[PDB]
Amino acid sequence: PSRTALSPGVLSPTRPVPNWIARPEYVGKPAAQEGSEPWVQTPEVIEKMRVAGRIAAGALAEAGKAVAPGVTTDELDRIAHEYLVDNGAYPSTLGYKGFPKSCCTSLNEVICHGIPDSTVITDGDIVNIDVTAYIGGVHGDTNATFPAGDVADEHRLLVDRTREATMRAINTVKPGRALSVIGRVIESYANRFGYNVVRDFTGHGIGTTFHNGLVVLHYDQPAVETIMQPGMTFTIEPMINLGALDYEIWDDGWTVVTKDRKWTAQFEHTLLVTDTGVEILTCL
Ligand SMILES: O=C(O)c1ccc(-c2ccccc2Cl)o1
Ligand SMILES: O=C(O)c1ccc(-c2ccccc2Cl)o1
Ligand SMILES: [Mn+2]
Ligand SMILES: [Mn+2]
Repeated sequence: PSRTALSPGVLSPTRPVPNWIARPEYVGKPAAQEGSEPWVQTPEVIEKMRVAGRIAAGALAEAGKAVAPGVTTDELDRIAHEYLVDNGAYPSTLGYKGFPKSCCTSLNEVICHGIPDSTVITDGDIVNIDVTAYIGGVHGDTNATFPAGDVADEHRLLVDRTREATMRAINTVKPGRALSVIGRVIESYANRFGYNVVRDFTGHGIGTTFHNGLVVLHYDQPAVETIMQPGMTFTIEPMINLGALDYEIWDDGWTVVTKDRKWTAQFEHTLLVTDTGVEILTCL
């Protein structure tokens, strides 16, 4: 057997960031200034996104190394937060639309936007950690689902196959191809196993802003005409459900859970379209 349905815990105090680490403009505001930015980035922007992406990838891998039964999701946030701040990066989620922590930690039936807190990870859990770094005036965004202890076969396979769906979609990225191929490839692969790809959350353009108005769907919709062009930067980040897509949001206003409490998994990279293919910006 795996654990029972989760419930919310208590948050630790807000974690401080030294003042010399520049804040994104939305910290201390209720909304963000984003959604109308260009989709192709300039070379200077891309070079700063490589640095933000590598720092985000390091924070994700250090917090993912700590996933084990007995560890709290708050402890993963401490690790991610400190890694970012020691690298002179601001954690982009902290204060984004009022989100209270430096990463999102989404176990088991939590689709996304789980809030690090007193929740204890236990054997059989799958733990998505999602971290974004703002440094050099740009963002870098990555997430991965990590197993805790011995995970049941149905949940292990969901994680491995989500990871594979994400990588197969990244390996389609090429100038001249339709953006819609990413969702065609993810949903065709998911559907081989009878999984359902979440539709109401998507990937996005990213650059000087977190969510720049470019939308990357992870389901099949070939009517989108957007073409991948050199210098475009965006995420591929499918959330894949064992059960139905219906979902609810907890009273905290953030945590998104499957209504049937069946488990879900997600992986994410920030990508650059190159002249030949793709470059993953969120690698170690
Ligand atoms: O794009 C992401 O990878 C992501 C993870 C969390 C969020 C997010 C979206 C909307 C409101 C707040 C938050 Cl933290 O966005
Ligand atoms: O373990 C690996 O080698 C592997 C393949 C894909 C990923 C991964 C890591 C971080 C975020 C996204 C993805 Cl797809 O990690
Ligand atoms: Mn993310
Ligand atoms: Mn993202």
